[PDB]
Amino acid sequence: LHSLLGMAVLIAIAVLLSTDRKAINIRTVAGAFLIQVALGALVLYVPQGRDMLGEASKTISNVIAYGNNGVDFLFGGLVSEKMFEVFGGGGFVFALRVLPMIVFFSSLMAVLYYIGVMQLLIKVIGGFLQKMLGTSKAESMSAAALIFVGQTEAPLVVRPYIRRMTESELFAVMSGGLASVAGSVLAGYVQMGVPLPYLIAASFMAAPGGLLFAKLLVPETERTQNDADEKPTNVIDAAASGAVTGAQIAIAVGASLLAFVALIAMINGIIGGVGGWFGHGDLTLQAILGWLFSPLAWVIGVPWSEAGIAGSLIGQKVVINEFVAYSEFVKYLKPEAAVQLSDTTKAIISFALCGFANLGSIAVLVGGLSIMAPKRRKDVARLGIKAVVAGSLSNLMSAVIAGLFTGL
Amino acid sequence: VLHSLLGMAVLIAIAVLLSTDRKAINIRTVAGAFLIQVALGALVLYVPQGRDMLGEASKTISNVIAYGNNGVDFLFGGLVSEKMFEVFGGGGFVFALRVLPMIVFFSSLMAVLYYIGVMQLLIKVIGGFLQKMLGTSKAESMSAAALIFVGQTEAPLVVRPYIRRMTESELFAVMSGGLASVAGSVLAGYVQMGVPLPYLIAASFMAAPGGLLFAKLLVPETERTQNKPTNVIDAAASGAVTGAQIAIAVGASLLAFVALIAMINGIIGGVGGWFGHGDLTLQAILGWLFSPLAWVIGVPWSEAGIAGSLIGQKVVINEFVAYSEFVKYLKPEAAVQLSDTTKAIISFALCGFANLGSIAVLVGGLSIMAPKRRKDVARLGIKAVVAGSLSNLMSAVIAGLFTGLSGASV
Amino acid sequence: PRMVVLHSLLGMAVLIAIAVLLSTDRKAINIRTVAGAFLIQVALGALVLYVPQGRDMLGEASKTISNVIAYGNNGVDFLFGGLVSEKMFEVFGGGGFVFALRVLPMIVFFSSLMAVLYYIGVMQLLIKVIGGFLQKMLGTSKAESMSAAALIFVGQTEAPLVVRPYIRRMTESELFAVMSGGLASVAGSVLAGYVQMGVPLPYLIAASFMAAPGGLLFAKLLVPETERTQNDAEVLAENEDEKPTNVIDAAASGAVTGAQIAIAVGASLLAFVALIAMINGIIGGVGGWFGHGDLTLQAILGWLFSPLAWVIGVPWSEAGIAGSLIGQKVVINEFVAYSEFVKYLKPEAAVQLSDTTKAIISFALCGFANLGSIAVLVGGLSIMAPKRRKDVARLGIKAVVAGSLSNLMSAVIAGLFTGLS
Repeated sequence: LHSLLGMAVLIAIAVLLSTDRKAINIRTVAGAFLIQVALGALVLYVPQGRDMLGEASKTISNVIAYGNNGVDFLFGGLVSEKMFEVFGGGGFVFALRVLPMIVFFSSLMAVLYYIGVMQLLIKVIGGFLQKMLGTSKAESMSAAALIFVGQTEAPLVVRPYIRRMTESELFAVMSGGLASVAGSVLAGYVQMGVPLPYLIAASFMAAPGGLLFAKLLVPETERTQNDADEKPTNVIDAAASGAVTGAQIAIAVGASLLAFVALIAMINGIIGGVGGWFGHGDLTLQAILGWLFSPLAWVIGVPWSEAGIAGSLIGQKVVINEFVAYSEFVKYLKPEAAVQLSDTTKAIISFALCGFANLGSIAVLVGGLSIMAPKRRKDVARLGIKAVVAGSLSNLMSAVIAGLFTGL
Repeated sequence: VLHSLLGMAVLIAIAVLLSTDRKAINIRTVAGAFLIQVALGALVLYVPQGRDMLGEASKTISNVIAYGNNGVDFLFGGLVSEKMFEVFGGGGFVFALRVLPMIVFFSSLMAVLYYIGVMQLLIKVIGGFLQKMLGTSKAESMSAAALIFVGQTEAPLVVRPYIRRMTESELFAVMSGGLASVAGSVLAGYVQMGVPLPYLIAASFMAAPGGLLFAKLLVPETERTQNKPTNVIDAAASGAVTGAQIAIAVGASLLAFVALIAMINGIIGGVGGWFGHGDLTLQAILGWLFSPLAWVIGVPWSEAGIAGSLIGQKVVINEFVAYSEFVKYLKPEAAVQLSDTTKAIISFALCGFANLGSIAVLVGGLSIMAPKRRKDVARLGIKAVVAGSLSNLMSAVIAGLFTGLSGASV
Repeated sequence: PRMVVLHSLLGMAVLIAIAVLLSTDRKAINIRTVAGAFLIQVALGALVLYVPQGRDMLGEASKTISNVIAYGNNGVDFLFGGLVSEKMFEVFGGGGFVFALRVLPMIVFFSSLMAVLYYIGVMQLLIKVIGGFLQKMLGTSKAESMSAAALIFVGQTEAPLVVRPYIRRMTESELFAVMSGGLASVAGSVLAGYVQMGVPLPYLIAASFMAAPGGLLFAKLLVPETERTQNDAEVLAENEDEKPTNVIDAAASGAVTGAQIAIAVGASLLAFVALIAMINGIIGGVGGWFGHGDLTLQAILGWLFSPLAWVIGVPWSEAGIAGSLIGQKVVINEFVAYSEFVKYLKPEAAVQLSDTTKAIISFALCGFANLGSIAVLVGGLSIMAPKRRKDVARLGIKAVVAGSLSNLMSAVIAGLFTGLS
């Protein structure tokens, strides 16, 4: 049971990373953690919660299905099975397979707000969170939305509060957003791994976890209030509007992804460029990162042997989109691999890589969020990397909780 | 057939019913419009020389479009080639790659033409004819004359000086014809979708006097009226780009709408599943709803069941979703076979921008042009949609009349 | 080899002459500067295209850039999966090469990259150095120099931003020098695009490095300096903050920017090509009467610019073709030209082009000079200096001509040093 120990190590890291340890609201953070693990057992181990989890996952499976239908229309056969039949795994085309679902969830989002549904669920859940852990209404709203909808799409509803909110609340939105898995990305993994309820629970663990680590860094200052044109006439107006918005957002995202991935490749090339000089060549950044996160890899309860690979994967997770990490991941889960699953390590890696710690997500959030409040730009971007580490640790804590329920 | 005259009478009547002042109308005008519309109707769809001319037009335009697909073939490469069909079958047709680029191309082309001054001339002419026969103001005349060809963002270039000073009626006219017509872009799109071209052409020319018709029926004029690119290459570019962002917006819009409709039909499937309807679909509902109106226009009941659904999808969602479900029936492999006059009536009744979203579009864009009247715009609101819809409808009835009267085709 | 070099120098003399003919004031052309530029251009030509160390630097450059491009392609591979794989080649054949998917993304990438390298401060440095050299030898203004230097790497994508404080108040000759330098320049972004299209990389590199001083050359030949330059103590720069927050934000901003650029370019091409097919249709049809219905725009232009093509050293046999291509460059743009150029490169071609010609054309096509780029200048500069907008629009055509001539001279040089190797 290195799990609790691991948790301690994590929180220790937070403190080390924390700006102010004296301002920490324990009534907030401890409660958050508590809630996270509580929900964890709730959906997973004890109280037959896997049932409502199942109905949920089913429902959402149908959602993703619908989006997939629309896409099947717009892009025709390029998303069909024949692509696999010819190209194989490469037949899976992320651009077509995933990014449009941003448009879908954006539209759906707008629709619900026109209906008043998201209003309700956000009001309720955010109400609860704010009640127990005492964080401000806004950040609660955001973290609430993050469960259902995606990080990309989330900031659309915090806009009246953005110019208003403090450094702290802002950083909370940033972090929670990063750690969140919903909407686009959810469907994304479903297209590949498809472990629906795992990702579900990952979301429900992510949001308050984000809240947790966000308050372990920039806990509190002052307070905030609500501040009130072009508004949707009918449901269709909404649908189309949110669709377009989501579209150009998606384009942005794509460009970003291409960029960063390519850049990291460039960095490999750099590393090799120095190494072959230095006589010691053929060195991969992947291995470097492996060594780097290795202790951390072990701490969470991953056996050493497996911890090497795991650490590599996590390095990739931070500096590259989670999907690449996933690629080499299943490259390990495929047979003929010296590494084993251990029937724990697999699970604990899985949850860990669910979120977005990728720098690309910084760029996205910080960018758009800057567009909504250009005066806060410098502030936002200052906190990007911190936020990465935070959300990272959120997914990681979720993974530790998984490690807990691995045994029996 | 008398049934047609029934349709006409009914529609016109409905227009009258909604009028602000029924006694304020100018008979010379509205009857002028009606008479002109049906005149064109016969002219293109009845007389042999007419259908010949129309056919030649269709060929020419199709050659244009062909050039478009040539450029397309360049950009996306073999992804549009034949090999795709061999591989994916009917799924080898990729809506995005096949269609939207034509929005691009035509946007560019139209920019070019508007620059060179061709459209200037044509708009001048047709506008002239209209104000001559209908006694419409030069502003609204040129407007309706223009809305045939151009559209989307480039459409209100000619009306922009008048708008702020433009009357309540003429405004609603621009609104109306704005909705009734279609841009050349989305038109070509439709062609690529497999939609019959000639009928599209005819409808496009029918819109303007139809638009003016119902505009004047609903809101007559009680008050008196009045009265940048460098070189060609650049113009072509700007047109292409503008068209591109338009295309993107369209694609996203369609994806959204489709997926949503699927989701909703999921829900309704659930609800009606209580009574034992798993076949319950919003489609079927809408069809059941407009079925009477679907019949009035001259569609046989058996086929009116579907016609209602399609027209419905036009109204509540859009034209693209509609045509997308319509073209399934035109394919040879299609189970259900349809009457020719049905194909006609539908194809015409579906040509127009009249829908719910177009409201928002008008409001926003025109507000950007003349925000002072934005209140007036929203105030009018759906009345415009009604007008355009009815224009498309009357046109469709005419179509059914003559196509049913002689031969037509597929 | 006698007639080779003779004809080359002849061409040089021709271009320069035509320049002087169109000059505003024939008098007061500072020779030190113009001949300096000329000699620098031909110098670099001698460097990369002839002497071994030159080709060492150039070869190494090409390799490096190629690797960068490979990284970008790794990114592309990420997004579009199998659609970029070899399967598309084997299944779809030549049609398996998808322009949109295999080119524009590179524009995205290099946009990001150049943004980063600009952020870290590398570009500012290189610019400052090279422009230092240029202002030193040529005696031109600091502004002009910095501009022409910056445009070797970042083209119309990002504003030069080095001249932002200088633009408003700079003179006609400086303005026109920036304009010209712009049109002759090639963005780093659009470069890789050219590359993937099958265009030879080294020639591109060389073309750009040659381009900057060439732009300066014909700028000064057309519009000599009749007035005082600016002193850096005379200026308020402003322009605080704006786009980049940090290296991340940099890579992103560059990414998105490059994206919408790429889209714009895509639609641009779609339209242009289709329109060309259309016009060729018309010309064919009408031409059916006089007996040639195979007549095209390509053919006409080739039948037009042929003499010039000969002048720069292209043989008469290949003249019509070369002139065709360059024609398309002038009246439309570069992407179109290269698009039909590469068809002569593949070994399966129905036509064999001499190495010398291949080089010549390869260079003569490198630049943004066209009739379509004017507006870009106009607007882009108008934002920075609205009062000068009229002055800009006055100079557009002339600038087109300048950059054109720059590219031409560079091509000539190439043609000389190829026969010498």
